[PDB]
Amino acid sequence: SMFLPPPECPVFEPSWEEFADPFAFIHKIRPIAEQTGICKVRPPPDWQPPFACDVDKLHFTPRIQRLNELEAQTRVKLGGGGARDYTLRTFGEMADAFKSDYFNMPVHMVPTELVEKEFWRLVSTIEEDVTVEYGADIASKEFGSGFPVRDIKLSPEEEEYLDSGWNLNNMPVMEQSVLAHITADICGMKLPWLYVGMCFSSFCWHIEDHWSYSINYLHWGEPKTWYGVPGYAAEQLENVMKKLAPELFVSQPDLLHQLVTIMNPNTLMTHEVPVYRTNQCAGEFVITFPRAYHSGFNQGFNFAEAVNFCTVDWLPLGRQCVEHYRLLHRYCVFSHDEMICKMASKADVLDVVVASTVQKDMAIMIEDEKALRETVRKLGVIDSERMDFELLPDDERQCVKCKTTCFMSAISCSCKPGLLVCLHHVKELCSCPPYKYKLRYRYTLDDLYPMMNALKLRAE
Ligand SMILES: O=C1Nc2ccc(F)cc2[C@H]1O
Ligand SMILES: [Cl-]
Ligand SMILES: [Mn+2]
Ligand SMILES: [Mn+2]
Ligand SMILES: [Zn+2]
Repeated sequence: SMFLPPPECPVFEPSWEEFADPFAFIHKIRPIAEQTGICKVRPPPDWQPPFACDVDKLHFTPRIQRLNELEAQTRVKLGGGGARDYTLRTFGEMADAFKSDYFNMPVHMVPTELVEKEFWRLVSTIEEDVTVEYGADIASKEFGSGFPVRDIKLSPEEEEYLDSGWNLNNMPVMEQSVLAHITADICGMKLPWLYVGMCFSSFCWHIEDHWSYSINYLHWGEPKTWYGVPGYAAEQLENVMKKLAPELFVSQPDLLHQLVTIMNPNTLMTHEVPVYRTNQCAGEFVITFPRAYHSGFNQGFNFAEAVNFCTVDWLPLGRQCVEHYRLLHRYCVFSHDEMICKMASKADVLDVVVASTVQKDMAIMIEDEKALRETVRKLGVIDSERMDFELLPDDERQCVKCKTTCFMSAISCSCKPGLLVCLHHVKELCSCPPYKYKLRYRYTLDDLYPMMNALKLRAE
């Protein structure tokens, strides 16, 4: 045997009743699905959103992909990056001819088992040099969501699906999520991405920014094959990866140079990393859990739509993730503390389970901040001044040393205008004596305790 398929991940078939509320359902399956990292969700037979579009008027700029195991690729950036151009129809014609010519078979007579074995053969063989193309970008005027959105008059059926929880345009900005409260520009993370696939086009092993959840819907076409690893095994996987492809682990100059790669799940299984698989067919959802590594490839021409989200469950993990970024010197997409304080400042209109969970995260934030400020005072930093960090562009408030986005506090020095360090890296700013430094802070401890009290009242 040259490829042993991993065991299958969990598959859920909710009733209409269960399927009514997405967040309730995800909370239900969570103890099972978080053991496997990914899971598949089949909607009720009824639930059939209308996909409709003109294949001649949708155009997009294709990305090109070489298919070599352990070779470095860079995560897709929101920028089009292209002079070349396909309509959905001309891409479909390219994609079907490619698959048909590769196997000398009609496109739907190629078994999924065989495409999977062939994918892993061709990525491991050096002389084979297959390149494929694919589409990836957030919605725009030239290529929009596959779900119904408001604007054009809509049919009664379209109106049914316009407000669904499972309409992925809605899911980021619903109530039991926490990304919706963020006022910062985080386009890449709260807007759905649109993916046009062809045979063998693939996505490298990765986890979502800030260890968020994600959910992917296959609108139409041939299936999408997935591999997933549970969150508790993320560091095992990373150690296996570091050993075999250490170049992917050199320091990131920014978030547009994140390096990722294809790697055979059998390799992971040999090093005792648990891995699960699934084929996602048209009309099905795949959900990924916090810090669950995933990868996959398309069986043929298809169209998927995916979005990030964060439940109240995720809040403690969000804080651990930012700490982990600090240890690695990795850039943040947003400030976690800034998001917590924003929610606290809206305590009266918050859902009450949300208020209760924000309260507990804020209590940890405040006790850590108390300890850090005492430490830098003992270093001889005496002068201080309030500062509205949320007004600075992100690139003007990153720690010089660990790149974290400052919000609660930072240290500055008149000696190096415009530069900041977080309170973990006070000794990294410059060589002036500590009495020349200034502590810049968003809130006094006395501002903070009443903010947390408002949450306590709302939670009762
Ligand atoms: O379903 C997919 N996920 C994903 C992720 C990143 C990519 F560049 C491309 C894809 C799609 O094929
Ligand atoms: Cl190859
Ligand atoms: Mn993903
Ligand atoms: Mn350090
Ligand atoms: Zn720092």
